[PDB]
Amino acid sequence: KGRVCVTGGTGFLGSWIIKSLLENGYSVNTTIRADRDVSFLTNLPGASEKLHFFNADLSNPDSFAAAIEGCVGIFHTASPIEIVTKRTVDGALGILKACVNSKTVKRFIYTSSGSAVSFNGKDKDVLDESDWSDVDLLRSVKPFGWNYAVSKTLAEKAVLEFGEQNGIDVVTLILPFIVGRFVCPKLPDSIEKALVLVLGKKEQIGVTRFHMVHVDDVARAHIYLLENSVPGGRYNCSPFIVPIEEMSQLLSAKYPEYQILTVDELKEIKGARLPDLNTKKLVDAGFDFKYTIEDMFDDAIQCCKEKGYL
Repeated sequence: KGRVCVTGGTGFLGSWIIKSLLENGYSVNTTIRADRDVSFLTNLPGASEKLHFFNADLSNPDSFAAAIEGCVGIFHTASPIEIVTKRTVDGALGILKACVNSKTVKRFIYTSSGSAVSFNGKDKDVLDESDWSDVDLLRSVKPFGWNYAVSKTLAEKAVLEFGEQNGIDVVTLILPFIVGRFVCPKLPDSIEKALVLVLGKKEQIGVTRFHMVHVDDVARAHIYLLENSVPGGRYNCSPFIVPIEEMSQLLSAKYPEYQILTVDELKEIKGARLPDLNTKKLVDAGFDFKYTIEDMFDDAIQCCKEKGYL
């Protein structure tokens, strides 16, 4: 169905997207972050004939020339981590600049984050694509995770602006906690946090209401937006909003083998109640989510058990 260039190939999301692309008939070009061993990628079905690796540096557009040559799509899932701002903007724009005047790329999809919309200074429990985090507020108030939030906010804004000024069909996906099975060598942070009730202790509880999405639905959304000419722009991809209390009820019933804090034990639990990132825009565009909240937790749990994290 064509060749797609995926950055951050060895990362949790990037590697899953490569797996998905290969399963769906696409060929894949990928750039990765140095740490050695990409066996978990080269062993993926179809990789020995359709997966190709390329050296590149996020800040040098020309270093991406070969990697995007002949590609129908570019999925930019990688990030670098006045000087910090430069590294952030340069890393987000590097491969996008390389895409200028491409004779084949039909869609450039940038991976964003809920951190780019959740720190807006207002107490709104439901957000949409018009909402943005306040960088000035983040830098002055400095809430937990402000550095990452500033990075994501500035990067997404730069991508949208550059795309508009250079006629590139850009789509950005605002992603919440991404959870599911994984093929990468380390336990993804988002999964470790999402499984706090079965993997961690009460002392590790921070977030008490999670916006979430199944990793395979994220891969499916990328392919959908690449194949369907719906409007470019921002799209929340966050079908679930899960209070930790509901999380407890679900996990306690489905996994009685684990010692899980009960709703009663969670009473008056203090923490961050994240906003629901309304995903109506993406659904209105025709995309259909395939997985349920139960599927998401089960895939993550079974994968963790298989790999020794549970």
